[PDB]
Amino acid sequence: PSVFLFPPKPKDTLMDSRTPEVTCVVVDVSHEDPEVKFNWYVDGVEVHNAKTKPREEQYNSTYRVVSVLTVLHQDWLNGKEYKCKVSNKALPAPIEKTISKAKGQPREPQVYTLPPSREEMTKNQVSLSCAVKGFYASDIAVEWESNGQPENNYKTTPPVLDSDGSFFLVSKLTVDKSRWQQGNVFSCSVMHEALHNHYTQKSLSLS
Amino acid sequence: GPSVFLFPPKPKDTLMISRTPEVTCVVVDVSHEDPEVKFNWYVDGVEVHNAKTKPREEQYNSTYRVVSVLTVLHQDWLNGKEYKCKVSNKALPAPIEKTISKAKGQPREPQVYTLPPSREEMTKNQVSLWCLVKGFYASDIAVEWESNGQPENNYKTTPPVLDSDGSFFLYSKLTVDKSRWQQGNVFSCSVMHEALHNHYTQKSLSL
Ligand SMILES: *[C@@H]1O[C@H](CO[C@@H]2O[C@@H](C)[C@@H](O)[C@@H](O)[C@@H]2O)[C@@H](O[C@@H]2O[C@H](CO)[C@@H](O[C@@H]3O[C@H](CO[C@H]4O[C@H](CO)[C@@H](O)[C@H](O)[C@@H]4O[C@@H]4O[C@H](CO)[C@@H](O)[C@H](O)[C@H]4NC(C)=O)[C@@H](O)[C@H](O[C@H]4O[C@H](CO)[C@@H](O)[C@H](O)[C@@H]4O[C@@H]4O[C@H](CO)[C@@H](O)[C@H](O)[C@H]4NC(C)=O)[C@@H]3O)[C@H](O)[C@H]2NC(C)=O)[C@H](O)[C@H]1NC(C)=O
Ligand SMILES: *[C@@H]1O[C@H](CO)[C@@H](O[C@@H]2O[C@H](CO)[C@@H](O[C@@H]3O[C@H](CO[C@H]4O[C@H](CO)[C@@H](O)[C@H](O)[C@@H]4O[C@@H]4O[C@H](CO)[C@@H](O)[C@H](O)[C@H]4NC(C)=O)[C@@H](O)[C@H](O[C@H]4O[C@H](CO)[C@@H](O)[C@H](O)[C@@H]4O[C@@H]4O[C@H](CO)[C@@H](O)[C@H](O)[C@H]4NC(C)=O)[C@@H]3O)[C@H](O)[C@H]2NC(C)=O)[C@H](O)[C@H]1NC(C)=O
Repeated sequence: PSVFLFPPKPKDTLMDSRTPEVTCVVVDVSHEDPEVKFNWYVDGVEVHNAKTKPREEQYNSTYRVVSVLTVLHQDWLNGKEYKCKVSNKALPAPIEKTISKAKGQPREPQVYTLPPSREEMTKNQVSLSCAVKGFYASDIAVEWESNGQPENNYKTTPPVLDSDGSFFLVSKLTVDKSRWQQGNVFSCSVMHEALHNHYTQKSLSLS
Repeated sequence: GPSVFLFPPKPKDTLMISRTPEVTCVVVDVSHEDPEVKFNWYVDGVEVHNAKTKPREEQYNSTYRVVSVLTVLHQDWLNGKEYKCKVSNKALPAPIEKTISKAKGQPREPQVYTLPPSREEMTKNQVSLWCLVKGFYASDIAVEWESNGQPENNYKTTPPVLDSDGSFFLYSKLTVDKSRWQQGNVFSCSVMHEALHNHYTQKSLSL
C-alpha cells in the first residue's frame, strides 16, 4: 500500500465561507490487513483537529482509506507544511508526505475577455473567452456569470507555465448565438490570492 | 522484477509521410543476476518481426534498461491497429504485456479560430494572439505559429481539454511585441490533426 497527499482546492483557501482541507489518501489496502492509522502535523507540531472519512472497496479487492485535516485559510497561504504519517502492519515503516503551498512572491492575474471570432458567427453557439495570465502561483479559480447569476456552460484549461515563470489559462463559455447578438453582458470571475479581496471580474458584450 | 513502458508515436509522426512514426517498448530494472530480455511484438494480435532492439544499457543504479522500437505504418496507426509489446525474463513470473493504440472513437475535425488581443492588453509592450482550436477528436494534435513563412516560437499551448460534448479544445497563445501587431504583420496559426483534410489547416490573424 502507498500514500498520496493532496492540497486544498484553490477556491477553498481564498474565501472564509469555504472550508479548505488537506487530504491524505492511502490505497492498496488488502482485506487481510485493513486497519490503518493516521497522525497529522502542522509546521512540525502535532495537530488533532483532523478527522477520517468512511472507506470504500475498489474493484481490485483493495480498500481506499482517507483522512481530511481542516486548515486555516491563512495557515495555508502563509506557507506552513502539512505532514501526514501513516502506520500499518503490512507496511514495514511509517510512510510520510509533507505538502505546502508553492513558494514565491504571488503575482496578480491579468484578466482579458475575448469575443467570439466572426468565423464562429455561422454556428448556433458561440465561444466567449477569458484569458487569465501573469499569475503566480498556479492556484486559481475561474467561473462565469450573467446578470449576477451563474453561467455554467463553461470549461477552463489548466494553468500553463509561461516563459517568465508565471502561469496562464483560458476559460471558454459557450452561449447561444441569439443571446450574444441581443447584447447580454457576460462576466468572467477570477479568484486568486494576489488579487484585492482575492477576487476580480471582467465583462464582455457585443459592442 | 522489471517494469515495462510503451510509448506512442508523436502526433505529427503519423500525419506526414516524411516523418517516421514509431512505437517504443522500454524495459527498466533489469537485474544483473537475470539480465537476458526477449521482446515479442504483435499488431492486432498477429506477431510481427521487424522491430529493432538495442543491446541492454546499464544505468547508474546498476540496473539495465533495454529498448525495442517498432516502425508503424502511418495508416495502420490512424486505422486503429493495436500494438502489443511482450517482454520475457527468466526472473519474471510470467511475461509482461503492454498494448497501445490511437484513442478509440470517431475522429472529429478541429475548428480553428484566431482571436486578436483584447483592447485592454493593447496598453502593454507585449501582446497575446490567440488560436482557438475546438471540437476535435481524438486529442492527438499539433499547433504552431509562423509569420511570413518563418517560425514564431514565443508561444505556449494549453493541453487539450475535454469539452462537454465529448470533443477536445485548446488554446495556443503567441506573444509578440505590440509594435509588430500595429505595423500590421500577419501571423498564422497552423494545426495538424488526422481529421483535417491533408491533416493540415492554417488560419491567419492581423490588425
Ligand atoms: C534505475 O534508473 C532507470 C533509468 O533512469 C536513469 O538512470 C538513473 C540512474 C537516474 O539518473 C535517472 O534520472 C535516469 O533517467 C530508471 O528507469 C526509470 O523508471 C521509471 C519508473 O520505473 C520510469 O518512469 C516512467 O516514465 C514514463 C515516462 O517516461 C518518459 O518520460 C521521462 C521524462 O519524464 C523520460 O525520462 C523517459 O525516458 C520517457 O521518455 C520518453 O521516451 C520515449 C521512448 O524512448 C520517447 O518516445 C518520448 O519522447 C520520451 N518522452 C520524454 C518526455 O522525454 C511515465 O509515463 C511512467 O508513468 C506511468 O507509470 C507510472 C508507474 O511507474 C504511473 O505512476 C504513471 O501514472 C504512469 O502510469 C501509466 O499511466 C497510463 C495512463 O495514465 C497507463 O496507460 C499506464 O498503463 C500506466 N503505467 C503503469 C501504471 O505502469 C513512469 O513514470 C522511467 O521512464 C525510467 N527511465 C528511463 C530513462 O527509462 C529506474 O527506475 C531506476 N531503478 C531504480 C530501482 O532506481
Ligand atoms: C486498485 O484500484 C485503485 C483505484 O483505481 C487504485 O488506486 C489508485 O492508486 C494509484 C497509485 O497506485 C493512484 O495514482 C496516483 O494518483 C495521484 C493523483 O491522484 C489523484 O488523481 C487521480 C486521477 O488523476 C484520482 O484517481 C485520485 O483519487 C486523486 O484524486 C484527488 O483526490 C483528492 C482527494 O480529496 C482530491 O482533493 C483531488 O482534487 C483529486 N484530484 C483529482 C485530479 O482527481 C498521482 O499524483 C500519483 O502520481 C505520483 O506518484 C506516482 C507513483 O505511483 C508517480 O509515478 C508519478 O510520477 C507521481 O509522482 C509525483 O509527481 C509529483 C509531480 O510531478 C512530484 O512532485 C512528486 O515528487 C511525485 N511523487 C511520487 C511519490 O512519485 C499516482 O499516479 C490513484 O490516485 C489511486 N486511485 C484512487 C481512486 O485512490 C490502486 O492503485 C489499485 N491497486 C492495484 C494493486 O491494482
